[PDB]
Amino acid sequence: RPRFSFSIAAREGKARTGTIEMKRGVIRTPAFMPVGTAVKALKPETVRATGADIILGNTYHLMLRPGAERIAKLGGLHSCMGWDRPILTDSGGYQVMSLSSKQSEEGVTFKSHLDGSRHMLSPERSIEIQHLLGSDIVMAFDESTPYPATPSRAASSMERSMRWAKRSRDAFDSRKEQAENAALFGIQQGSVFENLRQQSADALAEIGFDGYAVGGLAVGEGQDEMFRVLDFSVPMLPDDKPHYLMGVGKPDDIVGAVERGIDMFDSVLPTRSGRNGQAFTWDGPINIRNARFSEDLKPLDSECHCAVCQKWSRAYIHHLIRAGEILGAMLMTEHNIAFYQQLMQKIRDSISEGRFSQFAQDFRARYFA
Amino acid sequence: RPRFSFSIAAREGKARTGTIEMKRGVIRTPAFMPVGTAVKALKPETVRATGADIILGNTYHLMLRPGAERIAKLGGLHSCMGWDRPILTDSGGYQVMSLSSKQSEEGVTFKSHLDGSRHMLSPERSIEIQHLLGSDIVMAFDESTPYPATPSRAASSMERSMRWAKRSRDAFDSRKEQAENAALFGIQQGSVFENLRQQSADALAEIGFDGYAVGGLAVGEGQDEMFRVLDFSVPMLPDDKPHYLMGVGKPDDIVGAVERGIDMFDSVLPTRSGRNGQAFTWDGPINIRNARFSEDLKPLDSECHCAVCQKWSRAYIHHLIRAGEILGAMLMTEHNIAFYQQLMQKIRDSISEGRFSQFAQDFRARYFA
Ligand SMILES: [Cl-]
Ligand SMILES: [Cl-]
Ligand SMILES: [Zn+2]
Ligand SMILES: [Zn+2]
Ligand SMILES: [Zn+2]
Ligand SMILES: [Zn+2]
Repeated sequence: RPRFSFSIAAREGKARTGTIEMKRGVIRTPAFMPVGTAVKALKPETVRATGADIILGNTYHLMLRPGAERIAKLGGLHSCMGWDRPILTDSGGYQVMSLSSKQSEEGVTFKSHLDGSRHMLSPERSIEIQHLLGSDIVMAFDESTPYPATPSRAASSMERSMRWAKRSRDAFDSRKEQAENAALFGIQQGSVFENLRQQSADALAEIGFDGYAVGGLAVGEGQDEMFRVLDFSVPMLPDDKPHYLMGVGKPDDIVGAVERGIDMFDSVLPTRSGRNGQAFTWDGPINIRNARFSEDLKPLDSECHCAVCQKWSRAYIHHLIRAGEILGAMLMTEHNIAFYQQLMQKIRDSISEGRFSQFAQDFRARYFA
Repeated sequence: RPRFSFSIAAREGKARTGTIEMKRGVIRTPAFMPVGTAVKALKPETVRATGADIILGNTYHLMLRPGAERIAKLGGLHSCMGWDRPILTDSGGYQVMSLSSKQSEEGVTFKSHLDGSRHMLSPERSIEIQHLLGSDIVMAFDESTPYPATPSRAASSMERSMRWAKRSRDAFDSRKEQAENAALFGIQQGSVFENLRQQSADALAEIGFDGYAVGGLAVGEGQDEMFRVLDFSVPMLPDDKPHYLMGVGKPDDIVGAVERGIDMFDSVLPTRSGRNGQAFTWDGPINIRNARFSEDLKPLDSECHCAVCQKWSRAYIHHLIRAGEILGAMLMTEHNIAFYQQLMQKIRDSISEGRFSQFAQDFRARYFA
């Protein structure tokens, strides 16, 4: 396979389906990428069985423990965790802002939320860390914008983000092994402001990336506003490269983003929700802890094809979750991730067959009944 | 298969190897029975893959939640948890003593360590609960003796235990479905006193059971004393029925019990140890959390055949355990249980080949090097 080749097989309105080929394998788009770090209750083989083509690794988590350099010594992340397919790594930027406890044009210095140890993160160091991890898709390091943001603050952060995007680009290109085997995604900023989004997009396309993420959404703006920003934002990005909506999200959010031209997704919802007792179903999410499931012999969802729905009842999982049993988290998570892959499969199939619009309508009618 | 048939294929000194046939399957003895309730981090298929022929279910845990009657309504325990092979259930007696917060000749009343709810447990009710669970091997309800115990207190508890053994026997026989499809084990008491152990054994054999457990050990007496009590105690039990040492134990303990004629074992060590970072190896247990394993690329054990040792390094598991990741507990537990099954297999093989004594010596030399 090549380093990176995105091919679009079918379109419907703004929606696209197709594939990304990478040395470690093929990714079907639109794609959901389970978070491979951050609950972590599945073996890689199990993650693959749900249908995942690629997983996401959190750079921030890994640079703290066991450490980027240690992971390289051990043979890199794929080898360490036993996942041999592509891995996309975030830049570490977001988590440094939210999970960590000083910013500059150079980058960011911070203390670990764990032992209070000090670290720097710059475009160059983030890119180097992702290299040491062995990541297949590398995210440019950027500066996040809080919602809500003033036009001035959004402009400045977006502008710094474009400068850092160029630094990320160059750092990645100067490392031969990384440039030849990995891909680099740029990230569009601009908050909710159309003009900033346009300048960001023009700047990113000028630099040139393998893929373009839409950053700054899913940060408390609401679905209406998110969709409104996607409406004008995605068409600004190059049409022939993948579009990646970071941190999204709920099933209905995913369906709408695809309708607006997004090809790639990640979210902690399926794994996080798993531990808290929330199972996704075609009839909407349920909380298995609810007393109404104590003697319910049906699977989590009536149509789901996952191994959990073939073998165990709501009644049993209700018990496992309420009793704090680890198996409970294992099964809720396997089912949730499987449900998400089945969602993406129905999206890809429906686009391929030119009936995605009808699928989106039928999906919502039932899901929100 | 029959209700219950214990057959001895080979002997070496006091050690025996052979099989128990039951309707739900065959059990190879000497046998280790993983605890299927109580960390609970494995799917049944995974437990079976480690080589387990039978698992143990904790009656006390299950009567509290989700409740014996609810389990029956749901289709019984095998169906609920997805394990279709034999299940042995304890009587609930021990846990009521230790985990719960009033005793009589009738039984015991107690309040749940959870919501402080009230419950009674008698020989009859314990037997009924195990029936409602659907258990294949049912333990008689008895009264535990604390270590250390006076001869008088040991005598009285043992005597009550024999009266309760007869009540357990009758309760079990009066339920047609249970008597025809399940087996009943009696439990020898007497503390460390030879004469009491003899009266207990005579009393149990007079009543008549499918198997005989040696109770009252592994309760703080030490290995020397335990072995000393097994020395005179096991030969008192009928030779043609299985001998079950409850709550044992460490690998070296198991090897010595078998040399003294025990056929069956259960212990929380492999599962409990798993969560705390202790892995069993042929060179002794290790604590994977230790800093010395942070960059150790070898499997948990160099010879182990389990899926964990085929796929993951100490270095990675060290990270999972230290980071509180659920996968860490899953892998340590799968390996520990697998190691225990490999131990029993080498015991059965060595007895079959008349070289168990040599195996016991070689095992200890290396394990305690
Ligand atoms: Cl990790
Ligand atoms: Cl359970
Ligand atoms: Zn981790
Ligand atoms: Zn499912
Ligand atoms: Zn339970
Ligand atoms: Zn192993």
